[PDB]
Amino acid sequence: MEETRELQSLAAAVVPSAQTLKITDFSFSDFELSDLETALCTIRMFTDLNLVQNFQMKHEVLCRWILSVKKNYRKNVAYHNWRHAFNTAQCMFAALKAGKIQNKLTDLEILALLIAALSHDLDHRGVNNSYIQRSIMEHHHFDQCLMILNSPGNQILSGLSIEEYKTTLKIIKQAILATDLALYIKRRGEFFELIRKNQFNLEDPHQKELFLAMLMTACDLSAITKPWPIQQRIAELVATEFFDQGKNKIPSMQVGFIDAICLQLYEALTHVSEDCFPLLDGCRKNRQKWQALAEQQ
Ligand SMILES: CCCOc1ccc(S(=O)(=O)N2CCN(C)CC2)cc1-c1nc(CC)cc(=O)[nH]1
Ligand SMILES: [Mg+2]
Ligand SMILES: [Zn+2]
Repeated sequence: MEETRELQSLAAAVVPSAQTLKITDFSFSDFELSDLETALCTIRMFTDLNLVQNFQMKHEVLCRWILSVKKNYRKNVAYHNWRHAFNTAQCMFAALKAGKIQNKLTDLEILALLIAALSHDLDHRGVNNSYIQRSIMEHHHFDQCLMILNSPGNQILSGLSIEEYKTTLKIIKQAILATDLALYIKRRGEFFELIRKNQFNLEDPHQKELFLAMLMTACDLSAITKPWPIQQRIAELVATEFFDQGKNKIPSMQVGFIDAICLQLYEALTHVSEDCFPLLDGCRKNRQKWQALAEQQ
């Protein structure tokens, strides 16, 4: 099988440093990377967050798990595919390291966030696809996540005690549920209102959970923070999924997306951690770019 070959190659490969793979950079891009290379980057993410160590992950199991996750995204979907999931996780890794968020979280929270980031859009069929089995989409994504986590040879949480496991699974679930933008809109007010008054405190369980939710959305949307040539390309992908699947209004829509959803979030995040500023800076630069295009109609 192509996949048995794929596992062997992945399992046998040496994993380059985080620095070599550029995964610490907020401006990271995956366009030039093969599927195998994104798999290596993902291993390095688990490794340098001390997750392989602290939770006793077997190499071939983590490899198998990454390949299962990748396989359960749909290639024919223009934007919501493995590369979007991979990028979300990279942004999580970057925010944890470069953004210095790692120190504010527990190991179990970090484990959950990385798994959630990678898993949060599993089996997405594209924005214009919706079926009736009756945050519905997000429950399906989590279901896929759980299914892969319980599959033979893919159990990367096997090293956790049952108590750690249940705690981790619940964090993973809330984190994936949080990627529902309706949910983010409903909850962000509290977050912003809290930051506004310097009342925001991570030691409070309820606020911790709120922050994990906000962090998920920030990574999820982080293409909007990329260098202009990259953002332009990603916008092209989402435009294809939005309209093609299955006056140019796009620049105006992007400005509206940035204003309504993106700016305040990245603003809020930089307050929590000044080192996350490149996300806010990048988002502001893209607004300027899209706005100018919008002004030319
Ligand atoms: C680039 C072509 C247009 O893209 C958009 C148009 C409108 C809006 S929106 O804020 O008004 N709105 C629409 C209804 N919802 C689903 C919630 C959001 C968002 C985007 C957009 N989304 C993403 C994330 C998938 C990335 C991105 O770059 N742009
Ligand atoms: Mg989603
Ligand atoms: Zn997403």
